[PDB]
Amino acid sequence: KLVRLPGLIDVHVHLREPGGTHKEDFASGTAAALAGGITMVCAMPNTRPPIIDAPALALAQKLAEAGARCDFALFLGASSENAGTLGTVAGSAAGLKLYLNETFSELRLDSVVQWMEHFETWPSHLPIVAHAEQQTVAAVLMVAQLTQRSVHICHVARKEEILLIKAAKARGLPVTCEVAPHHLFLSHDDLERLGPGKGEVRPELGSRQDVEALWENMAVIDCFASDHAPHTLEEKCGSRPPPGFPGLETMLPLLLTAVSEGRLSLDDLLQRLHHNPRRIFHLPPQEDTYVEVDLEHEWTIPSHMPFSKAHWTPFEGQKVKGTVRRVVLRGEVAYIDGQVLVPPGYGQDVRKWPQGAVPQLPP
Amino acid sequence: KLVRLPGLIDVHVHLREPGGTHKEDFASGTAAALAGGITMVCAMPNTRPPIIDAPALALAQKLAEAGARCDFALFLGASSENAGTLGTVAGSAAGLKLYLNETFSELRLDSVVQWMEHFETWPSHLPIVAHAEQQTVAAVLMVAQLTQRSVHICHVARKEEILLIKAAKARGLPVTCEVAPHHLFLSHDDLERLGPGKGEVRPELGSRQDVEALWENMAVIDCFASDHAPHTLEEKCGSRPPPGFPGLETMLPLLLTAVSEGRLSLDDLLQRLHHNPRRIFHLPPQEDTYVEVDLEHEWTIPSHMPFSKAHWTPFEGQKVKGTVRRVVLRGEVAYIDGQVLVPPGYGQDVRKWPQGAVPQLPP
Ligand SMILES: O=C(O)c1[nH]c(=O)[nH]c(=O)c1F
Ligand SMILES: O=C(O)c1[nH]c(=O)[nH]c(=O)c1F
Ligand SMILES: [Zn+2]
Ligand SMILES: [Zn+2]
Ligand SMILES: [Zn+2]
Ligand SMILES: [Zn+2]
Ligand SMILES: [Zn+2]
Ligand SMILES: [Zn+2]
Repeated sequence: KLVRLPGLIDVHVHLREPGGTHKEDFASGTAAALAGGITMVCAMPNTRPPIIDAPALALAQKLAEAGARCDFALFLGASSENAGTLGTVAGSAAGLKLYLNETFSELRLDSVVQWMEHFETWPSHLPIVAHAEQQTVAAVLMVAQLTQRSVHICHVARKEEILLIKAAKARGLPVTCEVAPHHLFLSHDDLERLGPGKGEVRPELGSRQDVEALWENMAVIDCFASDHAPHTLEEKCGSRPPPGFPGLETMLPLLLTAVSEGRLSLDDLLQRLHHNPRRIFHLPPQEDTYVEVDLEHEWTIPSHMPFSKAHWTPFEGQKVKGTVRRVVLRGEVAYIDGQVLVPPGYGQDVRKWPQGAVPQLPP
Repeated sequence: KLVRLPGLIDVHVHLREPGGTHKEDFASGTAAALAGGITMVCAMPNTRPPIIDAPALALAQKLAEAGARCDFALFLGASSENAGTLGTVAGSAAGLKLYLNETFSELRLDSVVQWMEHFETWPSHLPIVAHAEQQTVAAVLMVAQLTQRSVHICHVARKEEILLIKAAKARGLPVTCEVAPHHLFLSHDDLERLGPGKGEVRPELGSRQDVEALWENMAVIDCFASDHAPHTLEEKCGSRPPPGFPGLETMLPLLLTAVSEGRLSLDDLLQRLHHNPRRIFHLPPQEDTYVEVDLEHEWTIPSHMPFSKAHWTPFEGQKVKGTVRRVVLRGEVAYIDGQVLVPPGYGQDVRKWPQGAVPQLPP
């Protein structure tokens, strides 16, 4: 017996196009998404060129429309020059992304005052998400309060961070957050196996106590999102390993295994991969869209999953229970048992759908 | 004609006793204070051993009572073990000091949750001050709001920081701050002259734009405080230079020069070296205490000032106008024209005076 799930949403993926297409592109990354039971993705802006102005967004929209196999929305990225310049295109994006820790020069913000300027100028009804680690979580929460609006914290990875967010929620502050599978299923204990290159990710892998704390505070976690961050094995194993793990094809099987073990319920999972992403990012429903999974099938994660161009996975060797058998997207069979059956270009920009615009008060 | 000033207060000094007495001790540091027109100092807890428990505070109190030539209060320091343990001695301290950036292991806090624990456990009516740079200012402000209390930010050194504090004040948040003379009178432009060892300080010297921003936002600055942080020249010029400048003997002459140039008023100076320190730290008046200064005398800062054991100064070569001529402390001549005339042990712990206890609601 298969279980029918709604179309799942991953609000944090790096699809590398334009400019890093040896690592992934829209066509390969969305194939990976479909194989992982994901029917809608939100793509991050740290491409080359980065999506930090209207022309770069226009290019990205066309590349995505031509290459995506599932539906999508594209983030804009905050820079040190673009506050106050994104108003005309803001509503067409998934949201605004702030890189508040390590990143490349084009997306670096040198001062908290620049964070404030973005919070003040970005339209108040549209999402803002932040890469914010450790004390940076508290700092960006302060900026959000000074500017009287909400913020969403990406990939919470530490006991310190989830407890801070928990305290903020207890005070009624408008903050939401997401957690990535590697911060729930890997830890320092895995670094010996992974090695120093493969093991590089930001936020870094946590201690057993960090992992435990995330599970214990599941009530505080609004969304799961992969932070799919593909790089090739050559890059990961080289002299300057870039941070990041591929994760679209492994996320749902890992979480289904946890459901099967009673670590969280099926509903807990669907709140975090469907309902909460929809409501935080104002993402529209997908008509005639669903995922069929087999919860009984036991398998071992191989050295690489079929679709991502990363061609490696840090979860190699983990035993899982649960598999995606079929995906239907807008009334077409998109995936069955290892075969993707919708072409590049089948996917659409959900922000262009009437039901995908974020509601706002008139001027 | 001399101008009579009230007894000035420096709320941020490192007097190095116990454990670093080759750099300074209570007797030498308070001699330096008196020579700088300061009659009351608040001493930081990063001594060896650090002042992080009741026994260390008891030792420090006796060393200060025996060695101090001016009056004083002693900070307690926050550690990763002492939250919830300082209640019985808290009221006897100047306040609680949090080192939120670089420091030695005993005072290191590894998580924002530890900051929260201190804000929750330290008595709500007593001062908390923080070494908090750049985004750490925003982070500690968030913790203060979550716990519904005030915080004082030490040595604000950057445009970024003073503008964040300005924004917080505009929102009615209970935050105050201090600025050190080196962040008003030195900048990157001075690093060539100082060299990489002498130039080491935390917070680091700022750009011309940082310095300009502090002056332009003088209204945001509640206090001046030296961050007197003495180290010997051997240490500063060695292979592992410790951060810090001596500053007690140079602070007032630098600021008097600025007053003479119309950069701030005499009142602006006295708010920041007398009234605001009193009211933020609940420090008592000193009876029969005053400082006489000569505002006309032009001199050049030498390679070392007479009293601090640091025996060097980063202000060497600067031209100043204004000199301390006489200090009277509690009815005794304490300093005249280069001679200290009160012995070690003349100074008293102001928190033991009836008028020096911080008022609180009964239990
Ligand atoms: O794009 C990436 O590879 C990347 N990888 C990471 O591990 N963290 C990031 O914040 C990121 F932007
Ligand atoms: O004690 C010191 O020397 C010291 N020196 C600095 O330059 N900054 C500090 O925060 C500090 F504690
Ligand atoms: Zn990130
Ligand atoms: Zn995210
Ligand atoms: Zn990411
Ligand atoms: Zn400091
Ligand atoms: Zn201070
Ligand atoms: Zn200090």
